[PDB]
Amino acid sequence: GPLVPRGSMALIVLGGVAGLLLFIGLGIFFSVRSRHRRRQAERMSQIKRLLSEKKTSQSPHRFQKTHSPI
Repeated sequence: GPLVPRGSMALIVLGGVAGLLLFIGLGIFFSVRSRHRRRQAERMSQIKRLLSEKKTSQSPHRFQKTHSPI
């Protein structure tokens, strides 16, 4: 490329980035001031259950074999 900023190409991209940059910078900025208090969210209902159950929903996992006398 040249030592000067070539126009075109980036114009379309920039335009397609501008918006993105918005929602992006907005998506982050938003996820900073507060945790996630949207009317009635914060940490209720989702955490309730989370805690409601010490351990996750039981399931067949089994950690390999690892079981020998010697």
